Amino acid sequence: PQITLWKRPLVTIKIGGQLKEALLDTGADDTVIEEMSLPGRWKPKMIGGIGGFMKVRQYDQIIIEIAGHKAIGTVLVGPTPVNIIGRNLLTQIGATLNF
Amino acid sequence: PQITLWKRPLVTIKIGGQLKEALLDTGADDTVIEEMSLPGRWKPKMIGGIGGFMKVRQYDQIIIEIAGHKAIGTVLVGPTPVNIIGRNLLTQIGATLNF
Ligand SMILES: CC(C)CN(C[C@@H](O)[C@H](Cc1ccccc1)NC(=O)O[C@H]1CCOC1)S(=O)(=O)c1ccc(N)cc1
Ligand SMILES: [Cl-]
Ligand SMILES: [Cl-]
Ligand SMILES: [Cl-]
Ligand code: NA
Repeated sequence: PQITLWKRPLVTIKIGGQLKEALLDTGADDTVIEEMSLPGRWKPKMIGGIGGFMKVRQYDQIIIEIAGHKAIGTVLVGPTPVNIIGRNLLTQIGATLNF
Repeated sequence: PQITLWKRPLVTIKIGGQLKEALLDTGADDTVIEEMSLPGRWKPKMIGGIGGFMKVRQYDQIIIEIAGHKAIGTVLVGPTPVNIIGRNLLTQIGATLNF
């Protein structure tokens, strides 16, 4: 698709068999999901945003579908205000910004 | 242009006579610039994201040139570590996210 930006660019994602809403965020280096169960071991990571830094759980090689496009990569889990799809997975679904 | 997302999507902007580097950010509702003076009236606002909230000054009807494209709208000013062009101005330059 071609998504305009008059409203938030919200899409459906599928992760761990569950459907969730997430924001396509070109200003986010990384993908961050609200609290949920994911398989495997996690690693620590600190990420920075508008309010400061915060700690998250880093899970690697997680299968995730984004607006129907399949991705497999790193998902951060933590107390984010909205689910965020960042550049690490936007590149995998072939997303570009155009003007 | 078409901008890929392997790297942060940074462009040059001109605001208040000043050249700055800014991130094209589909996850940001409004444009947020590092501390600088701007003309006219302002009112305070709180914006939220990763790490919590930041207090900003909201200036309306400000012109920015974004990669050569003029746009007018609200600009938030505060202690952001990165200048952010949000949806309110991305729409005006006809930016879309494509995949
Ligand atoms: C969290 C989203 C919903 C909203 N933010 C935009 C995001 O693109 C934000 C932009 C940013 C980059 C670097 C440092 C500081 C901020 N990146 C972000 O947090 O990257 C983290 C998440 C994972 O990867 C790393 S915002 O900055 O809070 C914000 C909120 C309101 C307005 N009006 C403007 C900006
Ligand atoms: Cl990844
Ligand atoms: Cl505006
Ligand atoms: Cl349009
Ligand atoms: Na004004």
